Amino acid sequence: KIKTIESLSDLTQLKKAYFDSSIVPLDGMWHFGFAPMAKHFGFYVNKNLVGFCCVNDDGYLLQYYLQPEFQLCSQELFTLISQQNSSVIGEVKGAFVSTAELNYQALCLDNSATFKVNSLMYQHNTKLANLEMIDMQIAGTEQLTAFVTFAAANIGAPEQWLTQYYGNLIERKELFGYWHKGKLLAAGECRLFDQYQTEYADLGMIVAQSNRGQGIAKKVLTFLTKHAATQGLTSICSTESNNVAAQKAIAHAGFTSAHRIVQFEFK
Amino acid sequence: FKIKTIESLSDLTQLKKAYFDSSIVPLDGMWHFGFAPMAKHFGFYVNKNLVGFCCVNDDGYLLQYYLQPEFQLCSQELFTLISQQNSSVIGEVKGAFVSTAELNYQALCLDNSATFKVNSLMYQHNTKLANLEMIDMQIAGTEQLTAFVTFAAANIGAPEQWLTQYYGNLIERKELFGYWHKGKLLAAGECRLFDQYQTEYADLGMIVAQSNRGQGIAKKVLTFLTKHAATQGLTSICSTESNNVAAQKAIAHAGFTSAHRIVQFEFK
Ligand SMILES: [Cl-]
Ligand SMILES: [Cl-]
Ligand SMILES: [Cl-]
Repeated sequence: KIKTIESLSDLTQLKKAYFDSSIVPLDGMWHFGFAPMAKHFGFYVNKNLVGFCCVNDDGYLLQYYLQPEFQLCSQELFTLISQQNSSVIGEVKGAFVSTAELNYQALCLDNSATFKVNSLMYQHNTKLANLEMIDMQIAGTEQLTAFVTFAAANIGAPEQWLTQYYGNLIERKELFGYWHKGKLLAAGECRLFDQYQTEYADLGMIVAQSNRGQGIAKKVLTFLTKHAATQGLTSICSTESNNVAAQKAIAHAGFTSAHRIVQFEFK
Repeated sequence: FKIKTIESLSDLTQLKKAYFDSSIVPLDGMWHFGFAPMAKHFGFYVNKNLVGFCCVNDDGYLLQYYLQPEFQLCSQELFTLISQQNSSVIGEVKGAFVSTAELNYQALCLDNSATFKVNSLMYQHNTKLANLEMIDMQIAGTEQLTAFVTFAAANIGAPEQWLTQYYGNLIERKELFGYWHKGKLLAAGECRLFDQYQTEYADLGMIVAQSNRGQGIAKKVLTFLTKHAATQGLTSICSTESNNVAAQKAIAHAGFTSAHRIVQFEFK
């Protein structure tokens, strides 16, 4: 039986177990930004909560997890949900899952019609990295407006949102700037996980549109990678499948990618 | 006086600190630490030394103005030039927001404005309130962010993406609280610290579920939030809009008084 989950505090043990089973650390924006906003549902076997999933506003699953002993029942359940058969979850179009979420992926594969790759998940290898070095500085409170103006002009995110997002990163000391003669040439993020994945750092960059192709992005990832290493964290990052320039920089910053976020549609 | 645009707010560290030191009471957190740092900033230069500044928001309204204290006469000349739209660099300014606690900036607005209206009331807490039943609020944890976001989105219409960041950050700062019943939020309370200038105060906010108005809840929330501030050694302040009669009533019942106002002035 399936119920809407009132309080996400009921899922504590099962979430930890879900993340533990991942082959690699999962993408922070997907699983710590979007997933928590999504509607959750608990799977209850005889009044004990033994699983959950969550479905976004567009009608896409983002997570699914049943306690490891319910194989044949797991298959039937997933097929039910994926085939619109739950009065209580309703119309589910599809799923987003990575190649690091084996069980969830497996069931997606069995019950989906088509797919596309959403993004690449990378991890850092020390051996894969004499590149020229830059210095970046920790963003201070007073620099907030300059970072917001920068990000807005270069990725088009909304200012009000960026003000809060970067406000928070500045408090966490996770935002960095590459400055040249008074202007920002890049913003870098070295983001820590508050839970489950506390031994990793998730990296992001924006390079000024006026200075693409100068190899800035790769120097930024190198810097952020070292800043992560000095805190004892291993670096990961991700990017969209059609973002060729990001993929280039990342690979030249010594990252490799054996993982993908895929978007499946149900039959 | 040369007016110059200012990119790095670092250039204004000292001038800003004097601006705030000069205030009669602590100023509103959302106005002065949320909005003002997002606004466009200009500096006032005597002979290539930076001796004052102002900031103009997106709508064309001044939010802050300050000249080193010894420029009384030039200050008036300056403000008038800027208010009658003759500043090449600053451009067309429509008006100003200013409180009754910023005496110098207010004076100049008074001198140069055509019309006005009140925007909000600023209150502070006199330890002459209330043996009265006190509610228990629970500090928000990460797990409850979405419930808070949904609660605020439904009750005040702010956007969810924005709320997710604003509330995520409050949760990390331990400034957000919830008043719960049967798994649902009856109200949300904020007890916010200031990182600089006003570190002896806590700035409070609340949202009462629209399904539970007129049941005394906001008063009780404010009372909790004041006590939580007091355990941190902080004095409580808050503000609300001039049309928010329910808020004003709860605030004044929670033992707060108001000698101050934020006013919106329109320029002649
Ligand atoms: Cl630094
Ligand atoms: Cl109570
Ligand atoms: Cl209760």
